[PDB]
Amino acid sequence: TALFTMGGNAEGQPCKFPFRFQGTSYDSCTTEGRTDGYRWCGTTEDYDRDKKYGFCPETA
Repeated sequence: TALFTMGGNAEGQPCKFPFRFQGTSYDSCTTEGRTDGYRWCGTTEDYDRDKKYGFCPETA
């Protein structure tokens, strides 16, 4: 699927790859920090700085 926020908080922006989080670069959906089942993506170059994200497809 393509990436949309759809639950996400990043002002309607689609996922940004590669996004930096925990000083580590991610080019795919992560589950770090979510114990609710959902997988998220950063929506900027650096998530650590910005703190705006989107949702990603679970079971991927």
